[PDB]
Amino acid sequence: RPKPLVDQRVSHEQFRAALQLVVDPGDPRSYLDNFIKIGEGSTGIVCIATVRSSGKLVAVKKMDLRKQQRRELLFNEVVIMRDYQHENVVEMYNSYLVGDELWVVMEFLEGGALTDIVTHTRMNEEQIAAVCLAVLQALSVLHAQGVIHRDIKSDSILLTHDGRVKLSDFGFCAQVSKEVPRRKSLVGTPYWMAPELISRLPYGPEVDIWSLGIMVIEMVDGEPPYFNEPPLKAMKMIRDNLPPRLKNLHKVSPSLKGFLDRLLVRDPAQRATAAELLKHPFLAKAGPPASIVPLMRQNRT
Ligand SMILES: Nc1ncnc2c1ncn2[C@@H]1O[C@H](COP(=O)(O)OP(=O)(O)NP(=O)(O)O)[C@@H](O)[C@H]1O
Repeated sequence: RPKPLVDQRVSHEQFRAALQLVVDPGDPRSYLDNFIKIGEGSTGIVCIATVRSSGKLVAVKKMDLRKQQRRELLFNEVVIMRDYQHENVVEMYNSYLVGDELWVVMEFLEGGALTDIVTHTRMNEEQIAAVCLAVLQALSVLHAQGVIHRDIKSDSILLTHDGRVKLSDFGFCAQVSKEVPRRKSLVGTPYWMAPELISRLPYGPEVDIWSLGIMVIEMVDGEPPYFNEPPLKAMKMIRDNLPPRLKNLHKVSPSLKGFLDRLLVRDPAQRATAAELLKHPFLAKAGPPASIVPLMRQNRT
């Protein structure tokens, strides 16, 4: 799997001191048991744990401070989830600092990543629409406050046991305001990266819309475009070539096709916004959380 990409006393100790003030005080082990690793990411490992009193399950993301790509991005993990409590957003209960590590205590998502489902089986339009709705609902709220996710991919999308979709992995979030027009840093996963971002030109919230476009290709075709190619020239191909098309538009309804045509636009000014796309006819096909349950590993094949 391709890993997410981003382009000392005073340095460390000051940064630690900063995070100390941001997070909740104390240590989570005073009420949590059985820290067992689930999977490693880019920022660090995610592991499971139990509430000692109730017996209920939580997740704990552990991120090392001195083992970061770009330290200052760790603030996102705390803040984004703190502020934007939304139906389609992973809940954060608490954040703590332990030694050289940040420990964010968030909700455990049973269904796992959307990556797992995209590669193994391949969903129908009803289910694909259900996902896109859930992501766009979340992304509209973030874009409303001028917050770019910067890392939209199947890996970022997680599920509950009852098939509800939530967005996660906010470690690459950007801020844009009245005085800050666009960002300009090379951030995200290589394949899901927008064309203007790969050319290092100033980019806005639109790079998420494109990223979702690529994530649509994922659900339909199993892979993002050029996934077989090495990331280096795969990014150059996105920068040079026309917008990637689907395998064959034969079984694809014109509803979905016209939807994706708004997502994968080269010129970001013409590219549709999260607000618009919420009213696109394709999202009317979106099935209930129940219709996603069959896709999950436990009930698959
Ligand atoms: N609360 C959760 N419950 C279950 N699985 C999770 C949870 N959070 C993350 N995961 C999965 O654990 C895997 C490893 O962590 P990952 O999300 O890759 O970290 P990461 O890449 O550092 N995120 P980012 O903040 O974007 O850098 C991911 O692929 C997720 O699918």
